[PDB]
Amino acid sequence: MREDMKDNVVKDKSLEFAVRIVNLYKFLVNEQKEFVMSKQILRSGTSIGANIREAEQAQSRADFINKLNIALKEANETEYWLELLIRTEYITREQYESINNDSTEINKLLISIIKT
Amino acid sequence: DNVVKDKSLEFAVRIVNLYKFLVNEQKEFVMSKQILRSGTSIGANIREAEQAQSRADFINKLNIALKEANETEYWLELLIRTEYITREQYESINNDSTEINKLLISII
Amino acid sequence: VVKDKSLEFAVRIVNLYKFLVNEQKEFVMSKQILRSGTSIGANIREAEQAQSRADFINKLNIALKEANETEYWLELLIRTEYITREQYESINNDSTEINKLLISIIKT
Amino acid sequence: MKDNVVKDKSLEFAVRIVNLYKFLVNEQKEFVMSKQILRSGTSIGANIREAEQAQSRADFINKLNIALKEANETEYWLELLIRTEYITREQYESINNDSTEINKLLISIIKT
Amino acid sequence: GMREDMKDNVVKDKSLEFAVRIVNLYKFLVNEQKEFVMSKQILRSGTSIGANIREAEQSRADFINKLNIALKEANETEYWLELLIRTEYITREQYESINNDSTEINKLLISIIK
Ligand SMILES: [Ca+2]
Ligand SMILES: [Ca+2]
Ligand SMILES: [Ca+2]
Ligand SMILES: [Cl-]
Ligand SMILES: [Cl-]
Repeated sequence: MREDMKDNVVKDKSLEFAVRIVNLYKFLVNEQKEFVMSKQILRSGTSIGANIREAEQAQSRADFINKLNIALKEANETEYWLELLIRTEYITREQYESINNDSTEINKLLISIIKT
Repeated sequence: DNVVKDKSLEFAVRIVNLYKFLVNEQKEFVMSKQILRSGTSIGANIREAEQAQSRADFINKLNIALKEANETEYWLELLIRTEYITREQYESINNDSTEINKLLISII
Repeated sequence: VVKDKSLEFAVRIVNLYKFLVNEQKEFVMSKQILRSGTSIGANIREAEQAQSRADFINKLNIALKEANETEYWLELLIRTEYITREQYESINNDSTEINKLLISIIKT
Repeated sequence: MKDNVVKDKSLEFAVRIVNLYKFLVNEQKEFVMSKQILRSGTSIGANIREAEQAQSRADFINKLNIALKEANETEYWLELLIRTEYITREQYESINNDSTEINKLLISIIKT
Repeated sequence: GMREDMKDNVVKDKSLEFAVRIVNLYKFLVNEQKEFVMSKQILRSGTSIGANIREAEQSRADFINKLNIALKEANETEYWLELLIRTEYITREQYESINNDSTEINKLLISIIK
């Protein structure tokens, strides 16, 4: 993808992802009656976009990169919770692959920006 | 200082009213609770700032208020993208949030 | 004196929490005030066990901070009709009594 | 022997606290003070365990001080529970006796 | 011992596997033993360990802080295991197996931190 766009695209992807994470939370709580892992991943999964939003408001490029690094942290924690959820049969392989692929797409873009 | 005190409490009230709409009418229970916390915590941190015993503490709490404001703005973006609120609701609340941000930044 | 008042106050906050959750279906501000309101007495107890005057005063200042936070939530709760004016004034009078007694210990 | 004694006593007290939690939730339908004392009451032993695994003296004393804080917090919730009549005077004295026994052991060790 | 530079890689892997075991212990406790208190607590502490280890992947200070949180949660988990064996909700076999896995994580974290 065009290098200039990477930040604008990762913002939009993170908002779409937050919405998917909200839906996953509802699924886990309402259908699977799972209250512990669900709360953890609701937080980490929606915090990716929140930190990207802080990054966009940075007063320095330093602060920008740092906020993106916190977004990356949150993406990685979310990936941990997703892996735990598939291994313990709270989500199907289809659910896992779909959501995890969106997560890892965000990882890739954040790393590019950070490393760019 | 008095002004952002009043405005942040008034803003907390509006967030509660938005929360009531979301739970009672839209039957939305996840994002509503998130914005309820972040949006009412802005005034909580401002009040803590008012009572601070040092300048660093004062600025530190006002910075936390600004972080809660940005979180609140984030949840509002998600609520309009997902069509749980109207553009009118979004603009009205965001106008009030912007006013508080400007005040905090001026003070900080 | 303030010790006993803070324990009685913690009981009122526990019962307010139960009212907010079970009757008003409110889970977020209720959680905040449960914490702040019961933390007052917990910190006053910690104060009594402090090994220095500085640590004694620090713990009482934290209790005072928690009292102030409590009062913010109470104000928001009456403004948003989760509690009556009568409930607010009763509970707030008790909370602010604790501010006064703490300040007298710390500063006089 | 205070080290081994406070370990044993804190584990027994933790079990008492789990049983108090069950009583409060199942019989008394009390979900708020119960949750708080479950945390504090079991945190005493948890912190004693961390103290035992401490790599330094500062870490050791820190963790025992946290245990003592958690013992004092447990006694605070116990006071709230007797005040609201969720436990009897006898129940209160019995559980409080065990908590204060731990307080004294912890202080003794910290002051060594 | 293993190479120092592999301890972080291994503790990451082991903590995920351990979180899986803890979830399975939770399911056993609630479904088979009808135990609802310690099970919920250990679920939280035991799954949190690997989450904090993942976070440490993203300052030396902050790195050490996160790993110390993971270590605290490992110890909390090990305390709940102690309570579970003391109260006879798990066998000595289950206790030793799960505890050994948990304490292998403690050892790796301590070494990485020091
Ligand atoms: Ca761009
Ligand atoms: Ca306006
Ligand atoms: Ca490595
Ligand atoms: Cl919902
Ligand atoms: Cl049970």
